[PDB]
Parts: sequence; structure tokens; C-alpha cells
Amino acid sequence: QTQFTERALTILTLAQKLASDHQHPQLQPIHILAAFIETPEDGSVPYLQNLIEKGRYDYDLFKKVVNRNLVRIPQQQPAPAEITPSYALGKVLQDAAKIQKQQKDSFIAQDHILFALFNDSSIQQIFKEAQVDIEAIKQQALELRGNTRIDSRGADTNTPLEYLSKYAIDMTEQARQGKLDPVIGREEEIRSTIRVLARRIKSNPCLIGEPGIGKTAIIEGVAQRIIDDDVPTILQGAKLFSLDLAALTAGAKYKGDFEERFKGVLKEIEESKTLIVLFIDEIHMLMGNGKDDAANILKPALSRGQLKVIGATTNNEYRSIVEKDGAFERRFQKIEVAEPSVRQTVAIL
Repeated sequence: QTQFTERALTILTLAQKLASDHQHPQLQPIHILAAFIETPEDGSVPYLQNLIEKGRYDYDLFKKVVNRNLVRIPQQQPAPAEITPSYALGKVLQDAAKIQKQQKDSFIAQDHILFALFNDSSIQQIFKEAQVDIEAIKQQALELRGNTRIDSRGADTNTPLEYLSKYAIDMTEQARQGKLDPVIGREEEIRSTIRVLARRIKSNPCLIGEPGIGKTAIIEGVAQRIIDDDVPTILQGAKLFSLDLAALTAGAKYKGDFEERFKGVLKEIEESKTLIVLFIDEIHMLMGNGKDDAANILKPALSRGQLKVIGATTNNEYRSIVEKDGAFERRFQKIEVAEPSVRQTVAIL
């Protein structure tokens, strides 16, 4: 007694509606495929379009082939009120159920219907006529969700986050689960970091000091201050991600791979409806040492306003960046982070 997901039910609903508009006797796999290439109600990217476009195929050609093959189906003269499923479609629904149990999922989703679709010879010649490798789209569907199982009725989102999951860590959700420890003696420097983020000019703080001094403790303090809603109006409901440069580097063995991954992370941020503050440790390994390509990706994104960045570097390394990039100095506010022994002495003097 398995149940469908909300998006899977929408596909079967659109397929039932498309067969009714074309007045076709029975529901066929071509209808479900036509429901996949259908533009969603909210203008979001369809699930199948993302797989095909990221596979670097011509999606417009694919739509044109599916439509001309569906119009090729003759229209019955008197439209009945009973659109039964065909024998070919019955196997698809039965095949999607075993695909769900094969992957140990709790619900039948778009993926399972799409996988069971790939087995029908009707849609197999559709992909061949559209010159789209059907086995490459299958690989795209496998890599998409990763290894996260489908537990809820709405776990099969069309375009899940691919770059923010591989090369970033959500510090906010990690703070909700009590995986962080509040370090003492740094609330004054946390207050300054949040004050800069609420600003509209130079809204990107940059922590200055030697690594391992408590910089990571300040970021974890800002995250837990966003969770309990102790932040100004602008930061209410904002997620705090941490860019993993080691993950960006591992596997990038081709020229431009690092920039492509970094551009993909920023793209998922700028399209997010909620404001996202990205923390970049050792930011000099991005904006300095003659790395102009990475700088030309972050600087325009900061101007659009959707992204706020918390940088972290040493004093001499920050001065090295500013000495050859005035535009960087006008977007980042300097915040000095000293060792507790030095922080206590300065306050006494």
C-alpha cells in the first residue's frame, strides 16, 4: 500500500488532462512524458528539463518531438468520460512501484515514474527521434538527489541544491541540532559582525587575525544568534553557509573547474528567496595571489545585494589584497579579532 508524492500526483493529473484535451481513448506513456515537459504553474524549472539541459542536450528539440508525436495520435470522434490506462502505461506504474522498493524509498516520486518510463519502447524511440541519449538522462537522475532518501511526500523537488550541498556547510541547521558550543568572551566581536551585516553600505564583514584564534567561534556565535531570532530585521530567517575550499579543490583537475563550481555555488545563492550569508575562511586564497577569475565572480554578486559575505584573513594578507584592489576595500568592513590575552589587555588600557 504505497502512496505517491505530491509532484508525482501532479504528473498523473496533467497526463490525464492532456489526454482529455487531445481526446484520446486511453492514457499512454506519451502523456506522462508530455506532462513532464509541461511548464509548472509557478514558472519553476521542470524536473525533466533540468536533467536534459544539464546533460547539455537540446531541450527545445526534445519538446518539439514529444508534441508532434502526441499530435500524431488520432483523435477519437466522441470524447468519452472514461480515460482508462493502456496496457503499456499499466506496466509503467507497476514498474515504478518496484523501482521505489528497490531504492528503499517511502513514496513513489517523479524519479521512479521517469525510470519506469525509460523502459517502455514507446518513449525509447521518442528519445532516439529527439537525439537524446536516454542512458545519460538516467545517470543525471541518479546523481541529482545524491544519496538522500525520499522520506516525505514532498522530498522529490525538481531542482535540488547541487553546489551548496557539495561545497558548503549549513551552519544554521547545524546550530538547531545543538552541534555547536558557545565560546565565552567574544560577544562584543559578534555584535560588530552582525552590525555590519545589517548595514547597507559595506555590509560584508572581514575578520582579521591569525587562524585558530577564535574566528570560527565568532561565526558559530552568529549562527546561533540567527536561530533564536536575536538579529536585526534584515537577518531574520537567513541561512549561514560555510564555503569549503577543500571540497571545491578536491576533484577539480581541469582548467576552469574551480571557477565553475564557485559560480554554481553563487548562482544557487542569488536565486534563493531567503537572504544567505556566505562565510569564506582564508578569503585571500580566492581574491589574492593574482586570482582574478574568482574575484570577478564574487565582486559582481556582492553588488546585486542578494549575497552577503563574511571574510576571514590575516592582517598582512588583507593589506595585500587592498593594496591592489580598491573595489574590494569599499565592500568589506574590517573587524579585528585578537587573542583573548590581548583582548583583555587592550580593554584595560
